[PDB]
Amino acid sequence: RDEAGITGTWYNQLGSTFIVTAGADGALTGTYESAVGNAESRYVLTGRYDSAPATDGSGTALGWTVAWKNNYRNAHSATTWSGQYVGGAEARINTQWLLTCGTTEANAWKSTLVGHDTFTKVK
Amino acid sequence: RDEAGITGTWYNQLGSTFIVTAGADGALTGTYESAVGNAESRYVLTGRYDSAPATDGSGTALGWTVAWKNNYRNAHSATTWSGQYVGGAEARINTQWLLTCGTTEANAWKSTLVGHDTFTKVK
Amino acid sequence: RDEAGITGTWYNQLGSTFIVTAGADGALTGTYESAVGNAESRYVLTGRYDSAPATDGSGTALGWTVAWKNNYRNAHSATTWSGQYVGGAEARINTQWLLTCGTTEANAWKSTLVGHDTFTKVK
Amino acid sequence: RDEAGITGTWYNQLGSTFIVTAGADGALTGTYESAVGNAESRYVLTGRYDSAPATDGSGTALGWTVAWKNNYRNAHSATTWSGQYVGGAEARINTQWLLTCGTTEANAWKSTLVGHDTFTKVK
Repeated sequence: RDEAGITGTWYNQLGSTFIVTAGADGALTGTYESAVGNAESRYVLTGRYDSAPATDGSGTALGWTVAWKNNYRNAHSATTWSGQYVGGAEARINTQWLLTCGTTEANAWKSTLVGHDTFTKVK
Repeated sequence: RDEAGITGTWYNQLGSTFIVTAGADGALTGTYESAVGNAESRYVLTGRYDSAPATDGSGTALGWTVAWKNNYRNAHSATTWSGQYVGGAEARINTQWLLTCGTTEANAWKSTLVGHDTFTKVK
Repeated sequence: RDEAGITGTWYNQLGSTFIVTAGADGALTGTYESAVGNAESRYVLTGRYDSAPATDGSGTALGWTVAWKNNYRNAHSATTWSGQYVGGAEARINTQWLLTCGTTEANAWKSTLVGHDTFTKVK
Repeated sequence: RDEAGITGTWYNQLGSTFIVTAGADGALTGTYESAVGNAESRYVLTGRYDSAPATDGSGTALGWTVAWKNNYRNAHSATTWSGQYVGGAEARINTQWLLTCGTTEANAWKSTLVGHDTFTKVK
């Protein structure tokens, strides 16, 4: 169980900062600050994680959401990251993500970006 | 603003049930019960949504996460749905989703499923 | 084996037309005309399919690519559809797709759209 | 135009080998050998690429498909990679991919894996 491992400040390859607390129950709460896109300052995030992972060297599944609205901007969009926490000398959170924009029904086909972020405790 | 529109009980094409409350602030809280997979009964969900969408007929971006652990099972996985709420006579939540399993670093390549769920207020 | 089942003219939910020949060997060749986006007229497509599927009622895996350049336009992008052919009274090709735009390394994070198309022999 | 840049032997982070020829017209033809999964030896691949990319430092969009059937195995599946070729001292092909298995209509929800491969000319 990785409540301790997860909780803290994480940085991705784009220079984004994800600050999270992991609850005993499975909760994830925090703030996200994106280095790119139509974003400034911190945005609320929430999510979930597996509080009793397999003990066989598997990763810890988890995910979280950011809606890109805060007191400064509203980018009419939401990203969800789905992935796994891997512990040990160089801990990582390896994710894939889906960003959906609010669109008209005619432009729905082009509503959703897909990418992959890797989070580390350093840089 | 679709706090009212979102809040409630939603059903997808697989026969799953998503029960959600949308907060004034952007919060989503609730429970998910999957008709398929390594799942039984209700699982906690949390997420976010755009509480002040565009007024130009665009959808309302949102997302949420379920970690597949509850008092009955632990499937060592998490799904995130990213999508948009569309209001009006036949309201829908149109999503794409990422399901990550906890895996060894050797099997990480096969950790993540992708699909699409459409939620309605009826069936 | 669905060489016969696949070959022909298919229409998706956006009103696009996919014309394909399936070879005995696994080849797919054809043309795609998109109802949406930065596209006009026909574009070359190529792909592959499983020429000896399982006989247990499973679908037939397949995929194909379109690069969005032809004599009329160049949208500096490529879509790949991955999915399965399901035969029988109402045959379908159920796909998920990835559209990558050519971008600068700074905008790479926003290079890739994800969606889902369902192809039928009618409409 | 990157006919020359693309053509050749490429290696990904899993230790897979992708051997490709790029045609003047936009064609990609070749063979793929996977380091992982239900695969052995070479499999046919085909695809497309943008033969006249933007000259503004953008990448070259492209994609390709492998159906996982050859003389040795049939894994009743197909992968499509969608991405972009980036040229220059350390050329890369940055991809995201969708792997669809042939499934029953009941298991269709779990038919499709998503991941990301980065290809280089060395290792």
